[PDB]
Amino acid sequence: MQNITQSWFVQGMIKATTDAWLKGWDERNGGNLTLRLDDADIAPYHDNFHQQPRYIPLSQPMPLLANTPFIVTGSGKFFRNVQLDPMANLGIVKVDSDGAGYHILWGLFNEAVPTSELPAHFLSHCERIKATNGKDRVIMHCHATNLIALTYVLENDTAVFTRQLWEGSTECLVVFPDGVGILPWMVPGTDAIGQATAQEMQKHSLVLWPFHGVFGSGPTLDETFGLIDTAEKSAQVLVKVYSMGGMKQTISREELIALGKRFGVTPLASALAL
Amino acid sequence: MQNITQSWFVQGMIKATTDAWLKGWDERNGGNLTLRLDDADIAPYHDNFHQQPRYIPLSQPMPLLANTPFIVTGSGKFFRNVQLDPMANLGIVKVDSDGAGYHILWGLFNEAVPTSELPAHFLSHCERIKATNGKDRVIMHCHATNLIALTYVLENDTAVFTRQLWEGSTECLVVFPDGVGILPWMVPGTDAIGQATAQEMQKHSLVLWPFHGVFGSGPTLDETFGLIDTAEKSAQVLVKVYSMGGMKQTISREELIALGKRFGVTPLASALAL
Amino acid sequence: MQNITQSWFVQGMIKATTDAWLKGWDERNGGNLTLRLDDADIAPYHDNFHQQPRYIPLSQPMPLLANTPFIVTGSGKFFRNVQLDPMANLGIVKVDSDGAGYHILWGLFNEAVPTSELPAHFLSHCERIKATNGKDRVIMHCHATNLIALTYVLENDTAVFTRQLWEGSTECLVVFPDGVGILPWMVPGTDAIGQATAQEMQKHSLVLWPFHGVFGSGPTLDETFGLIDTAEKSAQVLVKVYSMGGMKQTISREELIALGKRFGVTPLASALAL
Amino acid sequence: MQNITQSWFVQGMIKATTDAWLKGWDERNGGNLTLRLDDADIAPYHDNFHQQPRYIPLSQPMPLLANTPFIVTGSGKFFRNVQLDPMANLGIVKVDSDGAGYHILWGLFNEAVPTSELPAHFLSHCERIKATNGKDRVIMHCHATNLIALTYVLENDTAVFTRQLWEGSTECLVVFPDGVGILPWMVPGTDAIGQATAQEMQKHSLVLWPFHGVFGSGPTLDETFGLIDTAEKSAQVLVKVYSMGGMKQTISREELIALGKRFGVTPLASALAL
Ligand SMILES: [Zn+2]
Ligand SMILES: [Zn+2]
Ligand SMILES: [Zn+2]
Ligand SMILES: [Zn+2]
Ligand SMILES: [Zn+2]
Ligand SMILES: [Zn+2]
Ligand SMILES: [Zn+2]
Ligand SMILES: [Zn+2]
Repeated sequence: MQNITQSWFVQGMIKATTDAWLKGWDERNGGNLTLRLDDADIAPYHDNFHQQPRYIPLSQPMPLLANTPFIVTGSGKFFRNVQLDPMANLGIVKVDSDGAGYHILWGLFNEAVPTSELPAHFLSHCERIKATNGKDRVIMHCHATNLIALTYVLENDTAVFTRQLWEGSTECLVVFPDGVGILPWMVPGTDAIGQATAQEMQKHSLVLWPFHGVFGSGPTLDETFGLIDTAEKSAQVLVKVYSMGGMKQTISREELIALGKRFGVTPLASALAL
Repeated sequence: MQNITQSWFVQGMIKATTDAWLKGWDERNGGNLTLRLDDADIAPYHDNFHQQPRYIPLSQPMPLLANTPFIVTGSGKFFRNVQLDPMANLGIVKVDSDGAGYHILWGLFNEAVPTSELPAHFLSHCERIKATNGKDRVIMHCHATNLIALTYVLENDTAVFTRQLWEGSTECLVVFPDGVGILPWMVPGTDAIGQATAQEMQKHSLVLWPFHGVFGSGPTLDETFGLIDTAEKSAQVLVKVYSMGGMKQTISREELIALGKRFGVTPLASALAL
Repeated sequence: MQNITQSWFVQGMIKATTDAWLKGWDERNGGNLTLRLDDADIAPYHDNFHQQPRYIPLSQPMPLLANTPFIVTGSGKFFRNVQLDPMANLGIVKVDSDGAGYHILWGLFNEAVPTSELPAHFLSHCERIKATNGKDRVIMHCHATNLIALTYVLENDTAVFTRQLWEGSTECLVVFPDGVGILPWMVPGTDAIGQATAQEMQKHSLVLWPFHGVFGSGPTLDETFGLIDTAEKSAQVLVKVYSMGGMKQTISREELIALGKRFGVTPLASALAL
Repeated sequence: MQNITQSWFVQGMIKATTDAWLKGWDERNGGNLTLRLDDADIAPYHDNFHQQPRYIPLSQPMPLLANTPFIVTGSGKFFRNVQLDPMANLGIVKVDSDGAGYHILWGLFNEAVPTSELPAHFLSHCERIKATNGKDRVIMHCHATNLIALTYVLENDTAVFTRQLWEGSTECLVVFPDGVGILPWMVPGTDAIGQATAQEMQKHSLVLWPFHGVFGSGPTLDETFGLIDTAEKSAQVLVKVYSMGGMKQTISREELIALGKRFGVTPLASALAL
């Protein structure tokens, strides 16, 4: 065999965590990533699996996720180190036959566990599966610097914040026509913040945690990463524009409207004011 | 043989896309690149060509481009991934004997197609060929962060924007004496925005799409890339200067004039106000 | 044997210095790093040791550090070059049997010596050992750009500066609940500045040298590095926020309080004003 | 033999140009570098030398430089590409027996020539040799972004600009106690701008070309590079500070004075106002 570390999904996680670390998004253990897998993905690797897979209960039943494997970043683990030791810093987990817990099948060496934002991840997986008829496979959280910065400065109103990000790069509307949901600041790594994130994931493929980070959902690691990067690129242009005293001109409502029409996209109504 | 992936032009595209990705210019699939090739370039590689080359019609006849091969980035494809799988993310295309379409000869695996900005590219190739007696070979579009930022802030007037970029780095005038044309915001990935870009490519080797990006034209990938990088470096100094409250001193008209005279360059008149 | 250069600690120092160089933190010889080792670490390597180990006296007796080996960056040496020649740029030192000096056992080729901030390092090691019952092993100093910038702008008051950094990224409080101590500007590379740093290391795992850099203490190179990076990431968001005219909203006192309670952390009282 | 490309000086030039390219300092062909060599350096490589060495006259006699070899960047050549093809992008030159010209002994393939700032380089070499009793070996010019930005904003007065850079990082004074000279803007790539640069090189190891770049002089490539990086790091902190509305506190005159006394350095008097 090839080792599981050489598999597309372990390699994908290395690539996405490293690229996010490279962006400045993932200081310390900041940020986390989980990718839903199929059985067919992990089964060719059954023989490189854990001494005996450890079971951890879920914070709450998740019957939709019954029998679902994921690969996931570990709690306390640094994005930077994933390329260096993926088996220490990643784990392959598989939720049990009625969504009450999971076995850690591979990785997370030395009694590591899945990310402390696992409630946010798994609950958002659940909603993204229903909301996209199962197409989304990734939930990604990173501390995207400019977006975080903007949360101290822009009205934390889903529609104004969406609209600013649409303006700040032409493509943004096309990439995220549903906009970006904003939560109130919440204590992170809780069931409550994961429920609230999962609820906005019903409506947006991006959700901001003010003064903390962003959560995105996508069909693949690249597309999820690129969703975020697009939101963050815009934030970065906006940071510069605001720091230079603000917009003198920008993309108008009609232009954003002609744009979503050409791209066959339905833009968040409430963000279409002026 | 060596594989085509080892050829100077596939390697050049890997180098230029990767370097642009590295700059922060090419979030997601943002940005695109096409390079005009000669027959002599691709012919030594005829035997590594496509199962059967797929034909796609052009949006409009382009008789100047009859029988011309290009290597081009694919629609939806990420600059970041080109180094990883050039054949998935690039394609070698060759316009047919009367400029009505092209066959995809190599790459663009899995039914990918050339960039959705192909009208902008090919039309601008057409004008750059006439305008430079065939010396330019590259059209490059990227989301150059500081230049985009400046479009929210500087008067979107070709001559004032040119002049600011000349000021923001001494060399700029020498590198782009013809200045940078500015389009009105337009819906991208359209025939109309490609015509309008191609029209300004008559007069400038750089063209700004406000709130979106820049288009440059050059004789080689490095020179085209470096054209852009020079415009963007200046924008970057200007962003900092404006963010610090503005210029207290700058390069004067006479100095810009003595400069274009020493370098044997004829600077855009309308940008020579004060 | 494997060479000592292949050992976890020489490799760790290469990794941490290089990563800091990569961050922009360590222009020229700026910044320095020392890591406390056990005998068991260096002993398997006794046979690759120095021609004859050179003795340098300590600036003052340090009996707690009797018989303790460290690996340390060299005076005048660049973080950038460590990956290139670790034995030229690092040294393994071992304090003597009553804390009056050390022998340079390995590295520091060509009569190099340990960092000129060695008083700061060793004295802070001494206090961090007592303050953490011997868990901290690292002292790291770098010129962390945004934190330095903030020292010209924020009230240099431990509690206001701590509080701003807590606000500037949610996790900060959890990572450094003890806050960051601020020294008056002091002449660096002196016994006085090392005593003063060591004294604040009694109370904080981070200490700012205004208009110069930060000192952090940690159990491991990654954790020490990540402590710093977290403080600096926040500073970086704050720089952007202030540059955009300041905070419109931020994390409130109660939220910071609910946060330190969920994470089982006791946040610096004096920073809990409003 | 080993090839000359593997020699310490070709490797040093690759390392310094690449690192500067990496910093953002050397867009396009911007920036240039020349390193004075000894005969003993190049002689072990005599047998890998040019088809027949081409002679180019000097713009003016330089008898001090008679029989002196240098390795130098080529005109129009990109710092980025040096690591890729050093022999295309670098050249080894040797001034003739009475300082009237040089033979290109190696590199600069395809009729490339030494940098168009060669008057600045060679004249500054001449002054740095006299001013340091022959210790300096490097002249380095790059478009250091923040320093360039500051030239639009700070009074272009040697003593105020020096003083700001001293403030903006503690170490700066120690690294460049002689300060940084400022020229009036001049047309670059001229004898006049090289004379004027060479004249300030009498007094400073750093010289600013406003709205263009910086020139530094050093004993080695690392030390010259690090001189610049230190000046630029400070500029970068200052850019942030000014962009946040300015300094509330900074390093005082007495502190800068105690600093230059501890480090055995004699700080530029005129920069010691307040
Ligand atoms: Zn987080
Ligand atoms: Zn975590
Ligand atoms: Zn675009
Ligand atoms: Zn595209
Ligand atoms: Zn320091
Ligand atoms: Zn040092
Ligand atoms: Zn220059
Ligand atoms: Zn040049």
